[PDB]
Amino acid sequence: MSALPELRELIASFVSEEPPEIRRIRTGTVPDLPGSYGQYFTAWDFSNSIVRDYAMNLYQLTRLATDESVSVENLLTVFRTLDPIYSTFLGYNGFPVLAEYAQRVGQPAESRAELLDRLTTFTEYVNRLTAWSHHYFPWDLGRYRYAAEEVAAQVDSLGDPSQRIPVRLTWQPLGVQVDAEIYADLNPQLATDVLKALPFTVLQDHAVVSGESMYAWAPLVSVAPTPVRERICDAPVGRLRFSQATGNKVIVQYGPTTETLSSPVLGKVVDSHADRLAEVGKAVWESTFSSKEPVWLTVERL
Amino acid sequence: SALPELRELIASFVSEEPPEIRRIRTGTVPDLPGSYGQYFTAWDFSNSIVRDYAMNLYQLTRLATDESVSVENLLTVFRTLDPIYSTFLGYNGFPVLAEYAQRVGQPAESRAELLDRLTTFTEYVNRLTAWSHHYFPWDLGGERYRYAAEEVAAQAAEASVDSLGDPSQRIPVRLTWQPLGVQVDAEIYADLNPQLATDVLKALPFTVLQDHAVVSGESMYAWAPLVSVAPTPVRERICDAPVGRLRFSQATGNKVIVQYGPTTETLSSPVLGKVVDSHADRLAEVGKAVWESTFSSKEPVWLTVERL
Ligand SMILES: O=C(O)CC[C@]1(C(=O)O)N[C@H](C(=O)O)Cc2c1[nH]c1ccccc21
Ligand SMILES: O=C(O)CC[C@]1(C(=O)O)N[C@H](C(=O)O)Cc2c1[nH]c1ccccc21
Repeated sequence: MSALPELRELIASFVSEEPPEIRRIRTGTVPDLPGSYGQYFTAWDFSNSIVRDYAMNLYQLTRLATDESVSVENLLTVFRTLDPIYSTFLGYNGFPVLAEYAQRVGQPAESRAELLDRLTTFTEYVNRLTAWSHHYFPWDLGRYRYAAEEVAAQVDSLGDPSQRIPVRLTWQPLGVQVDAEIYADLNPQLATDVLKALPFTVLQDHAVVSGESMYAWAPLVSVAPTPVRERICDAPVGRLRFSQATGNKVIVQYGPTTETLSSPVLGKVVDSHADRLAEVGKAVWESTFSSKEPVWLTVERL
Repeated sequence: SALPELRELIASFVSEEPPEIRRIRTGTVPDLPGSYGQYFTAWDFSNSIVRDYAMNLYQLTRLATDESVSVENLLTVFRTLDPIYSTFLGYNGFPVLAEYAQRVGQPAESRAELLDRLTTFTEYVNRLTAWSHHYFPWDLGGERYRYAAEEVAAQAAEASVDSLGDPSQRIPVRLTWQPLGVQVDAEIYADLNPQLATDVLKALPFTVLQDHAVVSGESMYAWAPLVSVAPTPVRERICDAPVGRLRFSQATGNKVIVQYGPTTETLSSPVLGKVVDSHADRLAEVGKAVWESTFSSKEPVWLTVERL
């Protein structure tokens, strides 16, 4: 079964609908009135920030539940030490249900597998809350721009053809359809958990720091190894990336990116459909920055 | 010390701005992080992640005090949590932080070796977190997003540790704010949270930068030069806290916190002491200048806490 069933009913609802907490924060209707001197953007910066970093903490704690080197109780000690300062603040800043369930994950787990299910459901709960928070934060406010002269100055063969799994990526209301190959031999365990989620329809958002890249919070939590990773900057156009640590997102790189980090490789959009990604990216950039007009991503198998 | 070079950098950065913070707020970070030629999105990530990496670093420092967890187990949780935090900060304006983050997790022989690394790194990140909080642009929301004044009055309308203990054990101190030129005297409650008060008093005297609370309300915190794993048996709800209250939040940056007005936060924080009632009326002026200092002015206000 599932250790926290009420979360699962919420997780499925939140891939479709805006979470109530994301609205009350973006509408400034949080009960305790967070935010100094009659404003709520300072509370908004924290509410968006913590929930992303809290989610990343939860995943690395969930990763250690797979580890038998660290005992079950010592892991609870590590959780009960790290969780309260994150959960108590977020409950004050329009995440009360999230605060309540963090205490249940800390409650003594008879089996390590139970604790793994508590962390797995909760990490998915926070990461969907994080997904909408990345969308509705007012990134358009940043007056602070690079000089035009500064911006102006700036694995597919490896593998087996039989393991290439055909998938389609469809973005609406734009209507752009592209097909892609999922490499199931490079990261076999990772791809198996992403394939199981297909078909999934999730919201599409743009990278605020990474460059010309888009991601979407897919409905899975993968503790699977990542043997084949690729530098984000070294990636080709049409690259399908899956970043488990940043929220189990499905990442598409439709242009040159600045970030130096190494991210796991899921697959690549066919080169003939690579030209279509550039039109979607601009719309996804505007939706995250300015419009807040939802662009939904549908990934399906062929 | 395990990292003596960093202790020179911690002492240097108390007075002066770190080089990493300046290049982020001026948009001179090397790889030009951001999307479509703007460095505010990277700024929002740099400031926030270093804040949450610092809080994670302290709880790892507090994890070393517990002997139920082995060092190999403790190193493993640092080897699992840190990489996603260290590597990005190295990309987003904190390259040296990633250098010492790798050195903290190297196989340690003793608990004191790991605790000294975590204690030094945490304070180094807590000063970097301090300067990122002062210069960050919080005025952007005041122009666009504001609570209504009438709904504020209603939220206050709908809403003793000072009595506890021996008044003889309290230790007087002095907080001096420059360039405002305002002095108040305060008593530190050594009975309630003794090990904490000892750990703070040993740092006296110190002169540090003073900033405001962006979310908590009418409160101002100053990053003091210590990392305290001391027990906190007496804590108080920040919304219930009185005016002139001195608090020390070991988890949110080891800061000296002065409440000079209404605060809405429900979290409980250890009680350091209280400004004497005769000198409480001087706090209203300082916080108004401290608000503008962090909210708008970005003009340094300094705090010198000394023993009397
Ligand atoms: O893989 C890529 O190119 C994107 C990498 C990334 C992601 O969420 O996956 N981008 C996000 C952004 O700045 O917009 C933030 C972010 C990413 N890793 C991170 C690792 C640590 C902290 C933050 C991030
Ligand atoms: O203790 C106080 O007076 C206020 C409490 C607090 C602090 O400890 O600094 N305020 C800061 C703010 O919101 O601006 C940030 C902050 C505090 N707790 C926190 C817990 C989790 C995350 C952030 C914070």
